[PDB]
Amino acid sequence: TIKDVAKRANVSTTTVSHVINKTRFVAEETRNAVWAAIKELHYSPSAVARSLAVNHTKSIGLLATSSEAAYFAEIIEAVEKNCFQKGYTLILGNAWNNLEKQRAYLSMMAQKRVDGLLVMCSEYPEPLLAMLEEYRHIPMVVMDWGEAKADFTDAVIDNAFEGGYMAGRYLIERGHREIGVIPGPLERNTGAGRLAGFMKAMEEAMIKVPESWIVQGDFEPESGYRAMQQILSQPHRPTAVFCGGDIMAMGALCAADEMGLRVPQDVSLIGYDNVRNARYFTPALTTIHQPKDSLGETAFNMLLDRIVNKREEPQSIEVHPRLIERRSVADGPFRDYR
Amino acid sequence: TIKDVAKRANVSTTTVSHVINKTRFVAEETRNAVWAAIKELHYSPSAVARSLAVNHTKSIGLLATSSEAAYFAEIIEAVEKNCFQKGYTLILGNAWNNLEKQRAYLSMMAQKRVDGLLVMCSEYPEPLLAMLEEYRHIPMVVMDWGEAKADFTDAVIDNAFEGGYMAGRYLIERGHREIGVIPGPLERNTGAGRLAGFMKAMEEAMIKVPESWIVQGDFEPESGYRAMQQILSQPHRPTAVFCGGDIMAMGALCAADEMGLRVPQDVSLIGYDNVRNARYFTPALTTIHQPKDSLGETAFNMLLDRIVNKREEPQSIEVHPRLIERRSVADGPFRDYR
DNA sequence: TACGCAAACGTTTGCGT
DNA sequence: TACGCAAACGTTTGCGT
Ligand code: HPA
Ligand code: HPA
Repeated sequence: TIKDVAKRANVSTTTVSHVINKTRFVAEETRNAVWAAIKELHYSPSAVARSLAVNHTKSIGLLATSSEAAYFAEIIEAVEKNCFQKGYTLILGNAWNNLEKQRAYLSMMAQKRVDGLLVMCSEYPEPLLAMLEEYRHIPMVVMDWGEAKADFTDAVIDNAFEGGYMAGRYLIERGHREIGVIPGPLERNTGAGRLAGFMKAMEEAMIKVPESWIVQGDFEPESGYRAMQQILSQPHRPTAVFCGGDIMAMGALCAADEMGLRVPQDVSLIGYDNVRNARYFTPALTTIHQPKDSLGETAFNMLLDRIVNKREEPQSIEVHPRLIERRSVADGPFRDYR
Repeated sequence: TIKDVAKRANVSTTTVSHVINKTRFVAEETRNAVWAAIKELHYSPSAVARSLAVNHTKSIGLLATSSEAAYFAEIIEAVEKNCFQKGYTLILGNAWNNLEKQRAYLSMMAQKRVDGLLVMCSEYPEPLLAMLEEYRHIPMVVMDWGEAKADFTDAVIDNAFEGGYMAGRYLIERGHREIGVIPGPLERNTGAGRLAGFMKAMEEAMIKVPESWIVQGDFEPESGYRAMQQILSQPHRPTAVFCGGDIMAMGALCAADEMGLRVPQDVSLIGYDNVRNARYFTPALTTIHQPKDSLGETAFNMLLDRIVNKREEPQSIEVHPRLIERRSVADGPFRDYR
């Protein structure tokens, strides 16, 4: 079809191309003629013809886990902004933590020759680490590890541990000593790492967490619902709960409410993520904020770099969580004794 | 690179191609040889070379509005599933209701030669209708109109009006006569249409909605927060509120709570959307359910059809909302008198 | 000066044999 | 029998003039 434009304007295709991309000087008249032809013919240059020739698609691949979840959804929306801004195209892919699904999306991606790869798989068993290596040739950044588990990718790190410790500390400082915890999947950074940060703050404080006070969640509201229940559904119960993700938290608030428990009056709750509408939880949620956008933009950035500046050496940038006081926590019995 | 495989296996490229796509019979040995070469060379066939030749990218474009919002997020996640299943690729694009952004994504898309287009723009001013027409050549379905506003696309319709009427009715039947409403943007189907369905149910019931009881929202929790406030922040106040979107609802619950109002005891609330975690609102939200996935799959389907079966004539499938009783509503003063 | 030539990018697929 | 030939898809870009 570029050929069709050329001839309407009676110039070579080279000419047409150049005008379209301002890639060399073209007489005004010539330039107009082309634009004109371009207009009538209603011409849309093919990006595929072009990618074929130039060797880059100017499109990037996001190999995610899931995309509905607030946490995720929030990141992803940031990532798209960045692509758009730098004229990249976003191919969103959810592998649902399924290897097969993951090998699949992976290959489609390479086939579609994405300039780079954004990775958000949540859990990294060896097999997955393995596959990934198989594509080291395609530049990519992992956005969800706590440390850098490989030398063949960039990593943006969140300090999940330090956020976890921040949480316990707060409780402690608010007069609390009988606490529970509903962590997310241990096979995840945001799961294992937050918990550990949190557990450290406890040991330092000589506070012990009775195993009946720790209940595993899966980051979904139902999981929070069940745990909260299980925790409060017991003889002796904590006065405060550390909940590993705001959504699970929302589920824990529901249950308390359902058992007719008062928050924070009867139980204090601290979440983690500071999702866009945690302030609208009832009550407004006190939580740990994760810099979602910085998280996004930052990764998009390392990628671009490796892409354009052809970096070769793995890099890794840290990001920092931070406390956000809202109204789900109340002073504990030991407040005054400090 | 296909050339490199050919020669390692000492067969023509045609051969290589055929084996790769099982497109004609190939001797076993030959077939193996190729696979072998394919393996060592670590070959990834280029989809772009292929798309160039075959004339279709096997990738689809979602021109959305925003993607964080629960409602949206939910749809989109469904759409991806479908693409994946039928081996399509999803290019997610958010135009944020901005024309420029929209003309932009639109063109990038055509350039990338997407097989079809999924449209979710929320608001359709003429200019936008205009642009869209300019691409009638690319098959597309609009997933967010109440009726079919053009003859050059497929439309999947939700019966937003009938859901709105369902809502009012319920209130009415629960003993309510003093009701308020926080609608979403009138420039939208889910805004205008829900409200109107709702207003019809009222007129039929000879219930009048004092303009001070109707407050515009924008589908965001803050908007619900403000409206609820404004409504209850008044001398005389309704006993029940119809809130146009679950998220805005969540914001309305917060405020009530903040003014120390009891739900549903002091005020009853009915939402709309039945978002994945409306059951975890506190209290569990009574709302109107929108068939999000059917919504997604269904559109993906008309698209595919038009794509493959080369349909040419516009089509339109309706979908149906439905009531979901949870615990945010309570009997009204007129219950017994019916 | 301001532009055109033709090879090249990586596959597919209608004829042949 | 089981496979190879060469044109074609739609751009880009190094030489020339
Ligand atoms: O894996 C996760 N899923 C959902 N929300 C989350 N917030 C932190 N980690 C996660
Ligand atoms: O436009 C909308 N935005 C967000 N949520 C919604 N739910 C229905 N319509 C909408």
